Amino acid sequence: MTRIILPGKTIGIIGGGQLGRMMALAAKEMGYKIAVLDPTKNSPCAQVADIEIVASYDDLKAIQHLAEISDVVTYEFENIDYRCLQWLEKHAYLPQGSQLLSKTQNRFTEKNAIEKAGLPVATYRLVQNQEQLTEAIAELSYPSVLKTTTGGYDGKGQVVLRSEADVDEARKLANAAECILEKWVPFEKEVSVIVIRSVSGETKVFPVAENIHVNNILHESIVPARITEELSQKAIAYAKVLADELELVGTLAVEMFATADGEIYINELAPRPHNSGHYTQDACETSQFGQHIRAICNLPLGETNLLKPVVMVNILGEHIEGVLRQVNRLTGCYLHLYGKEEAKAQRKMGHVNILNDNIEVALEKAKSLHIWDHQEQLLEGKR
Amino acid sequence: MTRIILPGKTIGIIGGGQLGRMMALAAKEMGYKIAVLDPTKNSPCAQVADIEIVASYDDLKAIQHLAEISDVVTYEFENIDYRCLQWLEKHAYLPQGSQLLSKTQNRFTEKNAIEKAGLPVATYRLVQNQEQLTEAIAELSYPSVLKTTTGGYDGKGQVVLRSEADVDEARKLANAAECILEKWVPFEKEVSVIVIRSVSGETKVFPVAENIHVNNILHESIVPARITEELSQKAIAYAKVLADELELVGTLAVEMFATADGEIYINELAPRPHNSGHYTQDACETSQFGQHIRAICNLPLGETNLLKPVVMVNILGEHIEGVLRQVNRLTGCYLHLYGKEEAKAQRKMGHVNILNDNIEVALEKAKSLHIWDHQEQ
Ligand SMILES: Nc1ncnc2c1ncn2[C@@H]1O[C@H](COP(=O)(O)OP(=O)(O)O)[C@@H](O)[C@H]1O
Ligand SMILES: Nc1ncnc2c1ncn2[C@@H]1O[C@H](COP(=O)(O)OP(=O)(O)O)[C@@H](O)[C@H]1O
Ligand SMILES: Nc1cncn1[C@@H]1O[C@H](COP(=O)(O)O)[C@@H](O)[C@H]1O
Ligand SMILES: Nc1cncn1[C@@H]1O[C@H](COP(=O)(O)O)[C@@H](O)[C@H]1O
Ligand SMILES: [Mg+2]
Ligand SMILES: [Mg+2]
Repeated sequence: MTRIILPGKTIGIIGGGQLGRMMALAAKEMGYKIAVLDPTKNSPCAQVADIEIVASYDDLKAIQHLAEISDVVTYEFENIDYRCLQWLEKHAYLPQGSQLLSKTQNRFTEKNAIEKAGLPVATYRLVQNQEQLTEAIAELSYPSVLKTTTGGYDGKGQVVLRSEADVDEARKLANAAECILEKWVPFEKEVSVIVIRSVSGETKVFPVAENIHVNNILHESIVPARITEELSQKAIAYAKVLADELELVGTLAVEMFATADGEIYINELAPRPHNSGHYTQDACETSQFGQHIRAICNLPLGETNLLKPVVMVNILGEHIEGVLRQVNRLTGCYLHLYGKEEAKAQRKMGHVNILNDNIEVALEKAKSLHIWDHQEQLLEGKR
Repeated sequence: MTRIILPGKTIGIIGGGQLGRMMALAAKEMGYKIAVLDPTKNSPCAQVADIEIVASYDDLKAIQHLAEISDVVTYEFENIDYRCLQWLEKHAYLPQGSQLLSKTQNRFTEKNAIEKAGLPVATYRLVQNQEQLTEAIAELSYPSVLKTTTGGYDGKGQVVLRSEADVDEARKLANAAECILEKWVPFEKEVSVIVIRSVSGETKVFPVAENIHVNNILHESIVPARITEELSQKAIAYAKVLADELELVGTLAVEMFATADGEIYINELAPRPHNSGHYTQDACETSQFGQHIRAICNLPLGETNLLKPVVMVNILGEHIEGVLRQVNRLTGCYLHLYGKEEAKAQRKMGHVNILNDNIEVALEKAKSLHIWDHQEQ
């Protein structure tokens, strides 16, 4: 309510990946102490934490131990089960609560909640068996997209249905998992907005980012998004309605499709700092992580003004040697590396924020470094 | 020379105070590891370091152990025995070198480096005994200031001589330590410029800050400095010349006196990030701390554009209670606290950067919080 977590207190983080690490580094500038729970020793967050607890996420004893030594608890890992979430809510201080998190773990549930909040989404149907798939294909026609409702840390369970010739692969997906069938949205841009809401109801919204995915992994975020002033205003208003309606405490990332015609469809929500918000570390007055900490500790929120245009580029395992090799060429670039021990080809290892007065020059900078030639080549065929 | 210390390597820091802490936080965002040597456990910097070495600064064994685990070494306070820095220069990797520190560690030898580069200083005389003090006073007249050549602590530091009646206070200081007597500079404003130069010779300068001291402790830094454009250009030019002539690697803070006739006297040099540079964490494209790491590791330097006007306000021991009690009123304020355990009245505990499109609105916010009532005379 009016409850404040003062500097000097301990912030407990569930999950020790890069999101937890950047939260921690933000909290440390303000003099907070950090405890982290992660299943692997020497996690990115653990490298900046005062206290490390190595345990499984579903281990209630370990969760209780984190809670016991923390003045406030937050998470970067979303898939926390109901028994741990309830324990934390009632026996520790978890200002984000569990309601929003319970709405966002299932695609169908999420879409229902978005519509209940008064916002538009692609027309969708629940698919729990072959018969519901057949009906959904009838009602939505082609083209359409069948996705799993839960899990998939990459986007593994997705089948795009362009013709009757696609039905058989969709049936295979519907066999392995509860699914959702969505109308295919013709759109020009994928954009996202990070919205922040504090314990006391104060809200701030970041600018709209334009997001470029390659292999279903975020490649670039571009701010300002290359859209009309009217599309931006709409994306921002939608994000605000969601934060109000969902009674957000903490950070909410809202991912959207923007059509040439100026309509927005909400694609998905993440109740946490998000990859499409990393630009904020170097280009805005407050980062999504500093905002996250203020929101849960109930400090006044910072400003979210864009101070300079930016292009964020992800560094995957496949890019790390190229980055190190090209280090002398990183003028106008702000490098972030997460300290991950084991590199893997599509593992997120870091990101680089390219700040420039002109967005097209920053984009040209990423191309001229030649680190992401693979991504740039995959970006054709285009449309 | 073209040598590069890559992200992933370990940076060793001598000293575990707030400057080292903020270096470390900057370094970790790029994926560096951090070793720190400090005599007291759980120092501000150790709370963020991967490796902590608790030992004295003169403990050569521990210094050896610092070098061993580090791919590059830097320091975060000046009162290191320049002899320890000479061991690291020859047997480890200390791109900043020992010579720049030795020159700026002594107010007298510092004057000489400034004069060599051709810039104005207050006319000065070395004072080693009462006879020399008498001759210096006769030569330089009133008003004048007596300063110890070395040391940045203790209950002495300096004596301002307005008239003959201040002399007895000066005689006491003159007996305690080696001093210089300097002509009093009539200045409109104190300003500072932080200049950065990498191992490869790339040079960046930050915007000129106007600094306001109370009890000879920095209270506020104001950026942009409320000075004319020509004065700003001169400050910047003077800092570049200094970095050039001193063969600077790393960070250099240059403190200056801006006079009514538009002249600049160099007051003091610091071969490290400086309190008057903390504004850069929130108002510049790159902080003095990110620039420092980039300089010594030989990465390209970041840009130093002022992205928004700012007033940095110091948080001393006397203020910490007020800050924590007033946290709910810090809209538009960016708070930095260093993790120091013991508040002492005039100990630097943290700082707050107040960002606002209007410098006077930032300044007014500082007053309206009422935390610094002591300072606002
Ligand atoms: N209804 C739809 N219409 C058009 N394109 C879609 C639709 N659903 C998904 N996509 C495309 O597929 C990509 C992945 O879908 P998404 O729902 O974001 O799953 P994930 O969270 O696994 O990435 C999106 O970035 C978008 O390009
Ligand atoms: N020659 C001088 N003329 C006028 N004021 C001075 C002079 N020297 C120092 N001061 C004032 O006293 C303050 C402290 O002096 P300084 O030499 O910076 O000592 P310290 O390095 O211990 O702070 C300065 O910030 C300035 O305001
Ligand atoms: N991307 C994402 C979605 N939800 C969490 N993450 C971040 O990705 C890390 C997982 O990365 P890895 O699989 O490389 O350990 C998590 O800990 C968290 O920071
Ligand atoms: N202010 C200053 C001038 N030179 C170094 N410092 C910083 O102040 C710390 C010492 O402060 P304290 O004496 O409060 O511990 C040092 O380690 C360094 O970071
Ligand atoms: Mg997606
Ligand atoms: Mg000084």
